[PDB]
Amino acid sequence: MEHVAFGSEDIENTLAKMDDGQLDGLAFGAIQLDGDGNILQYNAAEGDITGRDPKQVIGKNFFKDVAPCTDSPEFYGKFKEGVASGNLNTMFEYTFDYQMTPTKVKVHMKKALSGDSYWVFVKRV
Repeated sequence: MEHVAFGSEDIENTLAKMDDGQLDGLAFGAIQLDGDGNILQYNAAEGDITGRDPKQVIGKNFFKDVAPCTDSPEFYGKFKEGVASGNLNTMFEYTFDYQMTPTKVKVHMKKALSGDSYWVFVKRV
């Protein structure tokens, strides 16, 4: 298990060093997303939380294909402002309900160190 805390101010430097099986060590959900919303990385914890198979969802689009309930102004809309402005750090609660038992989570979107990448982190509430 890799010792990083959900919500750490410097999270993005830390994860920068982390490869896929290292990201599978985290204590929480972790998705890395391009500027358009396509899934580049996806850890086991998010698999555990949502039912999804990590390796299959890489390549698909989070908002269009994977998770339509986040296609809304309260979530996607947040993401799209971020990417456009070139900065995103926000935290909120939300309920994922698509093709699953509804699960309330805490959600943290934050811009990765790397060029045009963006992090989506998640844990149960």
